[PDB]
Amino acid sequence: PLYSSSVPANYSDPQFAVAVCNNYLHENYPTVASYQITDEYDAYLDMVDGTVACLDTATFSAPNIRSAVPSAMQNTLQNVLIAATKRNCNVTQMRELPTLDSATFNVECFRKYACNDEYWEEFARKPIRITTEFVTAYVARLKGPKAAALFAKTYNLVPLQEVPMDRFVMDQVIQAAEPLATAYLCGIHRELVRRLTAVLLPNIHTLFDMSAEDFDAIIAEHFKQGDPVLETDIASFDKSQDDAMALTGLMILEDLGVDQPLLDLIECAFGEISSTHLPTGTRFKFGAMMKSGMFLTLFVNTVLNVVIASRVLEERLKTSRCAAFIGDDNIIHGVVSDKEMAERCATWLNMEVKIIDAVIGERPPYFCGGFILQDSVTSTACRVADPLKRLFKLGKPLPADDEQDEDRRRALLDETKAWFRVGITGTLAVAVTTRYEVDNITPVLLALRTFAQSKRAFQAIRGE
Ligand SMILES: [Mg+2]
Repeated sequence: PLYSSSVPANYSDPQFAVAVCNNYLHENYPTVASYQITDEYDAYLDMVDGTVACLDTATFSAPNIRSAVPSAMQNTLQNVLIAATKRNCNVTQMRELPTLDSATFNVECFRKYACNDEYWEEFARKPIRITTEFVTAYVARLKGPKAAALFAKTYNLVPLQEVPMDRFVMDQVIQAAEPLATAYLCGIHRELVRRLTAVLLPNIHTLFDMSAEDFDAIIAEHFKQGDPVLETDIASFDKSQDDAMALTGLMILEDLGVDQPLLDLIECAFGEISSTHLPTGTRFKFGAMMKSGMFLTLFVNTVLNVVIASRVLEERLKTSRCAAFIGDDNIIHGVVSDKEMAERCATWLNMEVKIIDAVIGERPPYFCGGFILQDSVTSTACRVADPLKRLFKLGKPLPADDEQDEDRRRALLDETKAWFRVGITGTLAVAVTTRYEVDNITPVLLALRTFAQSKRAFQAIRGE
């Protein structure tokens, strides 16, 4: 090997190197984004036990749906912003027209089979704008009612008036108004959840604001013994290899009121935390700007989940008694796959999305790391967390944290209460054996309940 002479050069101060690295990642967002963003997402999802339990905002959107399946998030928001730049510029159609035709057809299927047409005109003439009242109530929910008074008087906020954009973005960049920007983008997610709920048909449910019991009420009413349940597994399908998926989410976001001034605010805010790469610290800071992007990513992922179901199922989704969506997980009641349905899923995404047929009682439907089982005493269907996935998750080595250990124990205590319902334990062990081809899980249910009983017993999981 013949190498040319290597002569390196450096800056006079390490702080100049820190700023250069942060400025580079800031200047090249959203073209590239560090995988530490999605890695911080995964660390937060795994900590709070799944997507539905990842609701800890000041104002959201009785425990939540807790899943032990490890998270593998992808920066869907970054790809949406990339599609916004390729659309604002690049008027030259470099075969982005077939991407445009595909995304247009996706929005067509989404509207035809999953939506009403009542609110599209209102959202077009009234884009999403966050008012002074929300951002003041947002800070009041965190730092007290008085700190919200200083919040409004510091940034000169007028009551019952939309927060002017010139207060936190100019020349863009967040101009030292970090708590105002974070407050604004928390209201965008709240309005996006409210507006999506308004357009979706009543038989189509998104699990943003839904407790475990409130979701069980929907399951108990619509899911009976012998009822077929369809499932579209999209977890293995990467959205980045479809520019139409990112363009589809962008169009639906725009259809909901995310106009160009809003996208510029979103791209500017999330290009700023990409400039918080260095210094790293010892652990993820788990900030509110990080959470806002996770929820926006989760929102777009959930919408694209409904889109995929709308195009594949067509009228079968519209006539379904009950269809639930959150993240990439979904169940659709009373639909059995056919040849024309499996073909549409094949010629569209190849063999990247599968169709799973399940029945209440014999082939247990799976949803958010849990089984849809029917109680053998009340004959009412419900969702029961996967005990095998919980056992796998409990093997993760963790540093000592007495507060988080109590949260993990109380979360396991709640899961064991559902496992030992006298009408659940039998059919649960049948479901685990049916799904995983393993031996009877009941002795593990016994052992897991031992750990959850007391704080002293939970210590045996970590040991000494
Ligand atoms: Mg549109």
